[PDB]
Formats: sequence, structure tokens, C-alpha cells
Amino acid sequence: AFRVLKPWWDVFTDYLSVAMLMIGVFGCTLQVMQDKIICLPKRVEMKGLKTDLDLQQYSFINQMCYERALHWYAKYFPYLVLIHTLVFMLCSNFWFKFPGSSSKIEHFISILGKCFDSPWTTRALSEGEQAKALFEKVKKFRLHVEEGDILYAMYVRQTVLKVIKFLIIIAYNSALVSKVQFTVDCNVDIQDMTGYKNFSCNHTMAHLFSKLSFCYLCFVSIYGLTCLYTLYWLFYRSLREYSFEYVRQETGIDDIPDVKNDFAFMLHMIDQYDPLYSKRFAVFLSEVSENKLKQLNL
Amino acid sequence: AFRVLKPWWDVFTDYLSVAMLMIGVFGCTLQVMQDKIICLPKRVEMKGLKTDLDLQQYSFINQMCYERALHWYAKYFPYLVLIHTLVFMLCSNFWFKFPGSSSKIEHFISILGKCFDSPWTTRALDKKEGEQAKALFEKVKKFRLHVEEGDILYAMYVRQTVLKVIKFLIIIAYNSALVSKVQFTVDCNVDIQDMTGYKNFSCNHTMAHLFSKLSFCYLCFVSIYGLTCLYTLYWLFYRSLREYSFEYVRQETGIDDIPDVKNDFAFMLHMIDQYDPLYSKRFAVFLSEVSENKLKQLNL
Amino acid sequence: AFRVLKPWWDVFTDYLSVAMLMIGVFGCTLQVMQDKIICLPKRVEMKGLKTDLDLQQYSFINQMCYERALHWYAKYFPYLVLIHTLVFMLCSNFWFKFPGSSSKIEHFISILGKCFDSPWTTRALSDKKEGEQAKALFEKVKKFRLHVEEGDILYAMYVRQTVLKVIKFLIIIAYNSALVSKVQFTVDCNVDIQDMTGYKNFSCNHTMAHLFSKLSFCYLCFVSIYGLTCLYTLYWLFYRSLREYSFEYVRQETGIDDIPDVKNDFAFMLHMIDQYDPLYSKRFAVFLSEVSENKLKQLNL
Amino acid sequence: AFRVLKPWWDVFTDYLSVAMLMIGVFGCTLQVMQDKIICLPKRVMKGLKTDLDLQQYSFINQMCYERALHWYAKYFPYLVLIHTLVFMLCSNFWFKFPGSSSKIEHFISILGKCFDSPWTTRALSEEGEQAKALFEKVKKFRLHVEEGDILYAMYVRQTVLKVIKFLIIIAYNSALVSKVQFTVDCNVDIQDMTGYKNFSCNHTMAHLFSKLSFCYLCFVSIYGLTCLYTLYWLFYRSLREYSFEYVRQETGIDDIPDVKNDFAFMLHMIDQYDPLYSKRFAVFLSEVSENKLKQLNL
Amino acid sequence: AFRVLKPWWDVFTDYLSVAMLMIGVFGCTLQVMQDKIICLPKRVMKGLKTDLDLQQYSFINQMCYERALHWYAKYFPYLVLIHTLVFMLCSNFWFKFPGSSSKIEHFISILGKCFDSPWTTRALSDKKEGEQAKALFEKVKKFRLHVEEGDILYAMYVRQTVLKVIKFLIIIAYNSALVSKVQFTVDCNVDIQDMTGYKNFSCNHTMAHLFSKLSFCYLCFVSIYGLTCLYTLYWLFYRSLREYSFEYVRQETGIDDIPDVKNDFAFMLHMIDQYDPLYSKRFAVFLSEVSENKLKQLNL
Amino acid sequence: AFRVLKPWWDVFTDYLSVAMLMIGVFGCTLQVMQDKIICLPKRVMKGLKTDLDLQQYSFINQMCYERALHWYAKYFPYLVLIHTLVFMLCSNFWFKFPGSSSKIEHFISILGKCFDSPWTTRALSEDKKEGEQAKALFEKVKKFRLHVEEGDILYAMYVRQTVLKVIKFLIIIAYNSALVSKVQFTVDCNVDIQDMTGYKNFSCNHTMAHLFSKLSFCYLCFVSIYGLTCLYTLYWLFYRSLREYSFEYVRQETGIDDIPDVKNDFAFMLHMIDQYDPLYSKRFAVFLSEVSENKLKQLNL
Repeated sequence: AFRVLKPWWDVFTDYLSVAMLMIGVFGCTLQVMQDKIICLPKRVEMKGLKTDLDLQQYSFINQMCYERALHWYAKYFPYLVLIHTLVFMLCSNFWFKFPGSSSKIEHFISILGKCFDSPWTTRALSEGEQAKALFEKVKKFRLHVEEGDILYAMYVRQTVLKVIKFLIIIAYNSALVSKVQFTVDCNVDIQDMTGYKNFSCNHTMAHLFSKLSFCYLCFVSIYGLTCLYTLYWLFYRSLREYSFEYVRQETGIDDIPDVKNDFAFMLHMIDQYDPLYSKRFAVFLSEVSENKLKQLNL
Repeated sequence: AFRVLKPWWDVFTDYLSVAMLMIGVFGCTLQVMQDKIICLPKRVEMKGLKTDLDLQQYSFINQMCYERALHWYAKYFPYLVLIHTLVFMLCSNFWFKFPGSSSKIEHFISILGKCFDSPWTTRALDKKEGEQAKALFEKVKKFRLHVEEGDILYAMYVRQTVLKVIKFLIIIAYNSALVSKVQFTVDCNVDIQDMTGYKNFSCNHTMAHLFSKLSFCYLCFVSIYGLTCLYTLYWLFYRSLREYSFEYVRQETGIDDIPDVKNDFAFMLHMIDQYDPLYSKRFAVFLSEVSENKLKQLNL
Repeated sequence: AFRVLKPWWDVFTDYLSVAMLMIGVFGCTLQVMQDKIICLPKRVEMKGLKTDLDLQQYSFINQMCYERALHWYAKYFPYLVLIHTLVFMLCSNFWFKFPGSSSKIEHFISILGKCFDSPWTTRALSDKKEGEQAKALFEKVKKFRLHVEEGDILYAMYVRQTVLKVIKFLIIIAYNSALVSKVQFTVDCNVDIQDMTGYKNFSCNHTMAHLFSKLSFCYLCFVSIYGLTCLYTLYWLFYRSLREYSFEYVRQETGIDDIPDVKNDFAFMLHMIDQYDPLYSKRFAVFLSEVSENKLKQLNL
Repeated sequence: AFRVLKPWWDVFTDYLSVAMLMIGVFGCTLQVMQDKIICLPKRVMKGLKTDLDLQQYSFINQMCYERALHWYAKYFPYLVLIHTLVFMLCSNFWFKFPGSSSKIEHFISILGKCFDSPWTTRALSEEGEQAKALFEKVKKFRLHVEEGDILYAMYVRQTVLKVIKFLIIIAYNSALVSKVQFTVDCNVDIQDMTGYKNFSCNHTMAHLFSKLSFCYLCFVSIYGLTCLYTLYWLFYRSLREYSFEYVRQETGIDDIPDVKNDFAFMLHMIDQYDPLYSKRFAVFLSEVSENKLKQLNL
Repeated sequence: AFRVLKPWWDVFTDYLSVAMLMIGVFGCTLQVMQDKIICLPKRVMKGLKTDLDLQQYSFINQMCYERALHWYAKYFPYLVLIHTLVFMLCSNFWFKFPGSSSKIEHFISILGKCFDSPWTTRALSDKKEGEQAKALFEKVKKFRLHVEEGDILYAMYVRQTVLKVIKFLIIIAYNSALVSKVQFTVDCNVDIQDMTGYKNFSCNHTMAHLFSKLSFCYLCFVSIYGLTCLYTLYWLFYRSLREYSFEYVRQETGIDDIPDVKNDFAFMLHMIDQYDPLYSKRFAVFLSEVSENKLKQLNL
Repeated sequence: AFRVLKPWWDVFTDYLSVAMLMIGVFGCTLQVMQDKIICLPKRVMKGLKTDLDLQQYSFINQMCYERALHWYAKYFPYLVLIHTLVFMLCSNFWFKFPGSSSKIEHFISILGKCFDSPWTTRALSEDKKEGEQAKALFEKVKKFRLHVEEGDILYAMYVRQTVLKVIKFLIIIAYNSALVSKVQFTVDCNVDIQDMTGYKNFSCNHTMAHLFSKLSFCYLCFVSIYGLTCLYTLYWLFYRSLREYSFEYVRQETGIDDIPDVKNDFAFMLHMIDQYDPLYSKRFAVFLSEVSENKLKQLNL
């Protein structure tokens, strides 16, 4: 059930994504119950002032000044956040699920699991046909993995995609954010139809939108910091080579090869979840075990 | 399963957290279920006063006085309580799903569950079970070999507890500071004279009495939550929990050869005692070579 | 399940609590949806009176008088119902999910369930594997008995929760009978709003006036029944010693005059099970006699 | 779980109960939804100007609503819900009482175990070790019920309550049905606030509650008839004594006894679902079967 | 299945019943959500100032509602629903009756077991048949003896058919009688002059041109249903079905010993042939003494 | 179940009926939801004051609605719904008709049992249990032949319902096409209510006018397609003599030259079944030869 491929980066990013989704949906849903653009005509003891306007010349004015005096950011922010969070969700579900790759994990994980629970590992540390079948299947899988190209470009283009998305999001959410004020001026030229040429209008939900924008900025910043740390881990230290320095010291087997390229990256990434499957895999790589099994067979 | 690794204080906190969530959501939903600030102009047998204003100049005045007179606390109280209860939720589960320290807990609980079907334990104080006993001995040996380098299962507990207590202090601070600004009647003095004709307005915030009661309830709940957290923190510090010793076994049975474990394993093993003080004995039986030697002698 | 361990009064009270929750939520929902206080000014061939007020001054007057003239009880009645119901529900369940007093309940239930199903019980009261199973059951019984005997962590909590429930009964009946009469239909409202409305004296009426009186009467009835139940339980616990159980009838009906009388924690638990059906006690009595073990040994060899 | 103890009366009354619940909830919904009442001033071709505001109408309207209508015309649905709840409660005071749930559960378990016993087929024609054990379980079965008619008197102590409840319903729904009128006169003293002392009001939902009242009366009438039939059924014949008249003359084993008290009553109900259970139960009650099994074993 | 016992008229009636239900429910919902009445005074270019307020119009509307509209117009759909419900109840009453159903189930089982008789086929050109055959003979004999005891499946059927005919008659009569009292414009002459000022009013019922059409459609369906029931009733009598004669079986089979069953079983057998006019002879197969004759001959 | 016995012109038709039902229901919802006719008085830069109240306008709207509009514009969707329901009733009639469904059930059952039989494979090349099963099959199909190949009922009903559907399509495409120019926007209401509402000459406008024209056009096109399909099906039955089947190609390509030419209803079933997939005819044909019976009986011994 895809339970083995989930580092702390993935769970943290998914939590940030669901937080973004909930904040965006809260903003959107509570955007049709109370949002108006109530406008009155400016007049460029105390008594009331009569505007002499009908009950439709106010609806006219409201909806005319809702699209001539309000910045496009103040009316579509929830839509932007929902769209971008959905894009992030689709982005961070694409590597381990795309055509030609779903089938592998359905049974490779089961093979690894039955490799983990085999009790013969303890005896090996100090049945012939089953071991032979397992070893030949492992060899076939190894040959299959090393022969596949077009695998680094796609994945390396995933995290950077999130990084560039971060850059653009923070860019245009920091640039145009001071245009969500609470009292705007509308100056349409509807003179004959109503009578007044200058009006004052005030968006109902401006301050709450500003607070939501700040919260979304904070969440995006944390998400981008996580992505930057991911890149730093990927780039700072090359992840295409392994160092078997402990094995020759604690076991004496000093002939274990160090894999490179894509397979080395996969092994290293698996190293951050549970540093025990590697030894189980290595047990089915030494030749001494096969020699002992062959001798026992005779 | 997980209930075993759960002292009483972390069921008390769970109940309080769910109560906080329910009160916060009730406040938030009651927010948009009733009208809001209502304002009229001020003029500073009986016959009414003809204000002479339209039906939209009243909505204008209402929404201007709303975000020009009311204090910021009276408007976002439910949102604050939702945020705080959610962060508390996240603060009570951030020591179970962090990779690198969750698998070890799974291994320990699996070992605890396995060491239950052993009739030799009762007689301590056949062939298959004995071999399974040796297998469990190897399991615990390699587990103790494993847990010897990463000593983060007790310090981070202290860190999260101090985080919770600090958050409790700040919550109390600014909720006691700003509880007198949730007033019913307010004075709204904005400058709109060329659009309505009046300069001074008086108003009534609608849910200005229910929020006081909700604030008092939330304050009391967070107070008891802080008390529970303080009690747990004090319990954790009046003696060092990184050292365990099967002293009662020594004084009650006479098998005085079991060793005293320390560091991370001692911590969780001591913590198990708050749910069922028998698994400690069952593990104690599986911490001595005398049982293995006797079983091997009985085998031949 | 947690059903055998509930005398007849402990299941009736749960139904009563659910009913109180229902009445409280019904009242709370009815309050918000329906309209509220309506007010008019007062001036102290038939033609009407032109008050001349606007359409918002009426909302202003209503909203001011609503909480400047109404008694505090008439407004928050359902909320008290919900808080009291939640407190009662917590009180009646603070016996199972408290570590240090719940594992023993699980052991007791498991042991009794296994005993009621094992064949040695009927085989005793009318080869090798069966004997071994019976011996294992005997060992488990001995271990659990020596573990749980000499304790008061399961009988010194039931009393506390019941006394707390009775105290809450007394408090709630007290202040619910005291303040019932302060819910009225038509009330006066005198406030000093002269430069904004023009009228200083108002007469108002509360929309949900009588319905709350009827709900309050139903609440008194339900809570009174609840308190009668709790009082009966309080009498039952204390009128005689619950911590020393005697297997009297067992010896006469079976004749094995060697079953001891257990006391303290275990005896109270046996009493609690006895209220469900007087059978579990005897079937457990089967695994408590030395003669049973001796005849099991004789069968073994 | 309680399907066997569902005689025809008990299954026919459940549908009446659910119908009453539906009618009550529908009536309450309409009563709380639609406009309560409408009133105008009285002056005891041109229009008459009342001069009243749009709020004084509401004040007069609700004051007259709650000062003129008879209490039966207002709280009609609530009475229906209360009475439906009481009747529903009286039909579940039989399975949840701890002193009777145990016996019922034990009896149903015994019935289930006996339903798949090949020994019945063996006996009628002329598993293994377990079949013999069932004889002792049945023999010990007629020991825990030898303590009194606790499962019988409690059934009789609820049908009487239901019948008296139905009588009460008929009385208080026939006596006070002529007080639901359409046009009523409201005379209240609000003179200095409104200007009119005499009003006439038209209860909107007055010509609908009559038909609901008639339907409710018919339903409770049928309910009372069914309850009376069940009472006569339980009282005319000796429920406390049952006879295996048919079984002995059917199979030839003329030694099965006639049990009384709880067994007679429980068998009197159970045979009304499928008259084959008594026959199967009668097999495990004669020493002939046990003696024959013993002889077969030796 | 129960379809074997349902001739064509049964399914046709059920289809008509569901059609009546759908039309009734449509009428009911439209009455709920679209029925209202509007009234103005009468005064027995520029508009006319009635001068009435906005509550006096509601008073007049709901006073003239239940003073001019004839009761048939007010509640048409409820009568349709009740009549459809009683038609449904009248139908299939002897199919789900607590009694008088084992006599049907036994016949169904006997027919199912008698369908697969191979004697006639194998004679005109293995232990199961010997016991099965004799069991079938004995069961058929006992069933004939029991069914020849009275009227339990012939009386109820005739009674329900005549009841349905009578109810159809009354429904059509009283639905045709009042079809002309659904009018669009009605005169509401009430006496309220000291509170409204006008004595004569004229009102429009919203759904008047609609209830007429639904009424006519319902009347047509009722007429068709009654015609079908009348035909079925006529079928009962003019061809007497109180006796069954295995006539053609004798000539076109040659087995000249088959008796004739009458009274209760005659109607049931006459009814079972309608689904398929072949099962009669198949049942008649199990009436020959040839099996025991061959057994006796073997005994020789 | 009845899936093999359904040529393409009985699933195309079902889809068309579903579409018509959906469009009718949508039209009904629109009718019951949106607003309706709105009228203003006629007088045959300042605004005109009509002095009419807020209820006289409702009166006028509700009177002109059904004193000025044509009946088709008012009740289009209900006609659509009735016609769709009757169409669906017609095509699925003979399946539920007693006296003609038992034969269908027997035929489908027998054809299913004999579709997969080893004797087929053994016969198309050029066991006692298989032997007994085969002979039972031969006998029951033989007695089934004389049960169906006597009447003409399975060919009568189909023709009648297709004729009825074609007639209904004719009448639909006739009047629904004729009465569609009367659904217009602006009408002229001339009721005589003067002593009540002052004015006498009114102008109105239907709200859902053009949309009821476009939906009517869509329905007309769909029913035209339905009629074309039904016409094709009707032609299908009136050119091929369907009262006889001839195993000619099977006889030539199998070599078993004793298969008889069956007729009457059974021929109709054989003709209609092949429209699903032309192999069941072969599998049924092989179990119709006395040669096959002779070979079976020879193989039994």
C-alpha cells in the first residue's frame, strides 16, 4: 500500500499541503455568505442627507463599482490558493505513480517483505531451490533496474518544480499584497443614468483576506524551506556512491561492490527510513552463502 | 495496542483538547448565525426621531463601525481558539510519526506482546517454546545492541512538555490581558459627513455577552491543561528516569543476576508501569541466562 | 463487552442522560431559529398610534432590551442543560477509562468469560489435554486472585462518583426550583436612550416564554427520577458490607465445604456480577476448591 | 437478535408506531414552520386605514396567538411525539432489563444450538460426543428458570399499561377536539401602545389539525383493539401450563412431561412463529433418548 | 416465484395501480408547493386605489380560501392516494395472508416435482423414481383429501373481486359527480366590513386548469381498471369453474380411468392452466395404477 | 438474462428513450422553478405611474398566464414525459406478458445448457456421465420442440408493438411539429377585469419562451431518429419470411445432412438469437439430429 516510501519530507509536505487546502477552502466557503461592495455617492443642527436614489440604482452602483475599483487580487485570492495547493498536491504524488511504474511496487515491496521475515538470515550470518529462485529473481531485477534511463531528469525536475513554484508564489504574493485595502474610491462616469459621478466603496472582507494572505505566506515559506533542505541534501553530498567501510571491519567480507547511478540513489534514499533492509539485501549478495548452500546440497 | 503507551495524563489532555475543539467550533459557527454591530447616529407626548437616512446608508454605517470601533479580540476569538487547539493537537502527537524513532517503538511493543505466552514465567517465580524463548532472547539482545547511540527519546519529551507549558503561560497572559475589551455598547466616531450627514454613532455588538462566557470557559480549561502539564513535568524531574533496576524482583524472588538497564530503554520500560505492572515482571523473566541454562539442561 | 458490569439502575440512568441531552439540544436549536423579544414604546373612533420610528430603530430597541431586561436564566437555559448532561455522562464513565483501575476489570471479565465456557465446570458439577487446560486455568485464577485481593482501587471510586452525582442532583434541583418563576412572557424595559430613539419606556414580550417553562418542568421530572435512582444506589452500597463475599449457598447446593470467602476488592466485584445473574459466582467457585485440584491430580495419575 | 419473539400483534404494532412517529414529526414541522396566526383590529365603499406599523402587527399577532388559542391547538404534535415515545418504550422494557436479557440470550443460544443437532433426525428416524453433552445442558437448563414467573409477570405488567394509555389518549383526544377553530376573537388590553383593544384572529393551521386528529384517533383505536386482543390471548388460556400432546402421539415416545411456569409461557409465544420448535425441544426431555444413546455407546 | 399464480389481468391491474400512484403523488406535490389563492375587492385611464394594507390582503386571501373553494378542489390528490392504497391492499391479499398460503406452497411444490415425470415419455417412445413416485402419489392423495374440505381459495377471491368492482363503481360515480366544481374564478362573499371595509371579493384558484386534467386522467384510468375487473368477474361465472374435467386427456392419451376433481381444487387447477395449458396433463400423469400393477406383476 | 435477445435496434431505442425522459424531467423542473409570465397595462421624458398595488400585479400575472397563453407552451414537458413512459412501456411488453414469457424462459434455459457441451466438440471434429446428460438433453429438447413449434404467438406480439410504436411516432411528429410556432415571447392579453384593477388591456411576456422552443426542437429531432429506427425494424420483419428457419449453411459446412428445417415460433427465436453472435445456432443445431442420438446410444455401450 505504498507504505515504505514516505520520508519525513513527504509527510511534512503533505501536512503543509492539507493545511493550505483547509485554509483556502475556509476562505472560499466563507466568501459567499458575507461579501458586498456597499457604495454611497460622495458629494465633492446635524440632519440626514437624502440621496434620492431608487432601490435598483444602488444594486447597479454596487455591481458597477465591484469591477471598476477593486484589484483582481482582492476578489480571487481563495481561487489562487486552491489552484496552487492542488498543483502542489499533484506535483508531490507523481514520481512513484506514473505509467510504466505502478506495477513494479505492487510486488517488489512484497518480495522485500518476505526477504525481511526469512529466518534463514540468522543462520547465514553464522531450501536450496528457494534460495536459488530468490537469487536469480534478484539478479533479473538488478539487470532490469540498471538498464533504465530517463529517470534522473524527471525526478530532479520535480523538486526544482516545487522550488520555482515557491519562488514565483512568494514573488507575486509579496509584490501585490498592499492592494487589499478596506475603503477604495470608485469614479465611474454613469452620470445620466444615476446622477452622481464619484462614489466611495468599501469591501466587506478586506482585513480577514489580509490575515489569510499572511498565514498562507507563512505556510508557503515553511514549505519552501523544507524543499530547500531537500535540495541541499540531494546536491551537497553526491548520493550515487556507497561506502561499505563497516562491513569489512565487523564481518570481514571485503569484496562487496558499491553500486552507482540510479540504484545507488534509491539505496541511499531507503537508508533514511530503516537502516536494516540494506543488510538483509546484502545477505543475498555474498557468494560464500551460495557456496555453503551448494556444499550442503551435495 | 497504543492504549498501553498512554498514561492517564495523556487521556486527560485528550479529553480537554476535544472539549476545546468543540467550544471553539461552537463559537465559530455561532459567529455567522446572528446579526452584528447595529449603529445609529447620535445628536450630542414623546415623538419619534426622524433620522431620514436610506436603507443602504445604514448598512454602510454598520460595516464601517464594525471594523473601525470593535477591538480586534472581540472579532477573532473563535479563530484564535481553533488555531491554539489545533497546535495543541499537533504538539501531543509529534513523538510517534517522526521516522527514526517510531520503528523502535513498534519493535518494543512487538516484543512486549510476544513475551506473554510463556508458562515458564509463572513457575520461574517445551522444545518449541524453549526454542522460541531463545529466539526472543536473541531479539532482545539485538534490540539492546540497536538502541545504544541515538539518545533522543527522553530529552525531546521534556522539550515538548516545556513547549506546552510555555504556550499555556502565553495563552493565559494575553487572554487575561484582553478580556475587558469585549464590551456590549461602544462609541463609534468616524468621519463621514459628506455621505451620511452624521459624525458620531453609538452601537451594540450582538454576541458581546456570549463571548465573555466562552472566554471564561476556555480560560478555565486551558488553566487545568497547564496544571496537568506542570504535574507531568514535575514528575519527570524529581528523579532521573534514565536508570531502571529490577529491585522488587531481587527482594521478592532471589534471582539476583539480572542487570540494570539505562538510557532510552529504561525510560520507556519505566513508563510501561503506569498501565499494567506485570509486563515488567514478564520481561524480567526474559533477562537472565539461568533460565536458558535450565532449559538447555532439561532439553538433554 | 462493558454490559455485564452494569446493574439495572446503571442502564436506566444512561437512558435518562440521553433524554436530557435530547431536551437540551432541542431547546438550544429552537431558541436560535425562532424569532426573539419584540418591543414597542410606551406613553406612560379608535385610530392607530404613529410611533414614527425607522426600520432599524426597532432592531436597536429589540437588541438592547433583549439583554437589558431579561433574566439571565431565561436566556441560557439550554446551555445549562447541556453542560450538566455532559458532566453527568463524564461522571458515569470515569470508572472504565482511568489507567490503574481498568486493567483489573479486563482481567476479571476475561477470566469469567473463559470460566463460563470451559468444559471442566460442567464436568465437575455434573484425559490429559483437558487436565492440563484445567490446571492452567487454576494457575491463572490463583495469579489473578493474589494480584487483585487486598485492594480498594475499584471499590473506592464507585462511591466517589455516585456521591458526586448525588451532590450534582442536589445543587441542580435547588437552583432549578429556585429560579423557575423568573421566566415571564411580557416584561418591561427601562433604558436611557433618548437622543437616539426618542422613547425612554418600552414594553416587550419574549417569544419562547412558555415553552421554556414546559421544558423546565420536564427537566425537573427527569432529574428527580435520576436523583431517586442515585439515592437508591447510595443506600445499596452502604447499608451492608460489600467487601466480604460469602459462598454460602454454594456449599449447601454442592457439599464441597472447602471454598473460602474472599474479601476486599474481589468480593465487591463478585457482588457486582451477582446483580446480573446468580450463576457466574458458582461457575467461578468451581475453580477455587482444593478438592477440585486433588481430584484433577487423581485423574491425571 | 430478537426475531423469534415477534408475534403478529407485536409486528403489526411496530408499523403503527412508526406511522405515528411520521405523522407527529410532520405535524410538528408544519406547526413550527408556517405562520402562526393573523389578526386585524375590529371597529365595533372604501378601504380602512389601520395606520399601524409593520411591527405593531407582529406584536399584536403573537400576543393574540399566545393569549387566545386553546392549549390543545398549539401543542398538538408534541403530545403525539410524547405518546409515541411512551408506547415505543413500553415495547423495549422486555429485552434490555438485565434480569430478563440473560434468560432470553441463554434461551436463544440453546435454540440455535438445537437447530443444528443431527440427533433430532436420528431420534425421529428410529456431533457425536458433543451431542451427549447437550442433554446435560438442557437438563441444567430447567434449573435456573425454577425461581418464579419473572419472565411472565413482567410481560403482563406492560400490556395493561399500554391499554390504559390508549384509553387515556381516547379520552383526552375526544374531549378537547371541538376547541380547535378557525376564526377566534382576541380581546387583550394593549391600548396605549397600539391604539386598538379588540382584534379578530384567524388560526392558519386550524383546518389541517382536524384531519390529523381524526387520523390519529383512528390509529390509536386500531392500536387499542390489537392490544385488547393480545390481552385476551394472554388471559383466556393457561399460559403457565403447556402440554406436549402432539409430539408423543406423533413419534410414539409417550413419556415426555408437561412443563409449567416459564417454559409453558415461552413455548406459548415461540410456537406462534413456526410450530416446529416445540417438537425439536421435546426430544431432549425424555430419558428414553439418553438410555438409547448409552446402549449404543456400549 | 409467485408469478405462476398471476394471470395477465393481475399484472395489468398492478400497472394501472402504479400509474394511479404516480399521478396522485405528482398532484400532491404540486398542491403542496404551488397552491395559493388571490382575492381583490369588487366595486359594483388610471389605476384604482384599493387602499388596503399588506396584512389585510393576507387576511382576505386566507379567509376566502376556506369559504369559496369546494372541498373537492382543495384536496383532490389525497383521495387519489387513498384509493390507490386501498387498491394495493385489496390486491394480493390472499398471497401474504398468514394463513391460506401453505395450501398454495404445497401445490407449487407438487407441481414442481410432477413436472419432471418421465413415465409417459419413456413408455410412448434409478432408485430415486421408485421412492419419489410413491411419495408423490401419497402426497397427491392426501392433498386431494385435504383440499376437498371447503372453500378457502375460491371464496376469498370472489369476495375481493366483487369488493373491487363495488369500490370502482363508487369511486367513478362520485368522481364524475364533482368534476365540475373545480372552477378558476369564484366569488367569495364573506362578512367582514368593520375590519376590511369591502363585502364582495373575487378570487382565482391557481391550479384550476390543472386539477381538471389530472381528474380526467384519473377517471380514465379508473374506468379501464374497472373494465378489467368486470371482465375478470364475468369470467368466473359464465364458464362455471366449480368442477374440473380431465376430458381431452382421456381421448388424446388413452388412459380411461382419470376421475374428475371438483369443489376447491377445481378452481385452483382451472387457474394454473392459464399460465400454461400443458401442466394439466402432466399432473394427470400421476393418476395411473400402472406402477403398482407392474410391481405386482414382478411379484408374480 | 434478456441481453442476447436484444438486437442493436432495442438498445439504441432504450438510450433514446432515456434521453427523452431526462430532457422532459429537466423541462418540468424548469417549469416549476423559474418565474413566469409578467404583465404590464397597455395604454392604447418621464416615467409612468400605474398606481397599481403589489397584489393587483400578482392578480394580473396569474390571470393572463392561463387566459392568454396557448396550451402547448403551458404543458409541453408533461406531454413529453407521458410519451416517453408509453414508449418505454411498449418495447418491453411481450417480455412481461403471461403466456409468452414461459416459452422465452424455456428457450433461453435450453440454449444456455446446450451451448457448452462436450458432445458439440466431439461432433464438430469431423463417457457414460456425459452419455446420460446428453440423452437427457436430447429427450427434453425433443419434448420442447413439440411445445413451441405449434403456435404463432412469439411472432404476433413483436409485429403488433412495432406497428403501435410507428403509429405513435407518426402522430407525434405530426402534432408536435404542427403546434410549435405558438410558443412566442410577447403576447397580448385582453381580459375584462376593469372594475377590480382599473385597466383592461395588458401586454405580457413568457419567461421560459425561447428555451421551450429549443428543447422542443431537440425532442422533435430525437423522436424523428426513434421513428427512423422503428421504421427500419418494421421493414426487417416484412421482407424475410420469418416463420421458417433453414439450416443450410450449417448443413454445408458441418456435413451432418439430417438437420430438419424447423418453423413457426421456434424459427423466430433462431432468427433473432443470431443477431447477438452467430454461433448459438450451430450449438443448438447439433442437438437436433437422429444421427447424433444414434451415435450417442452406440457410445453409451
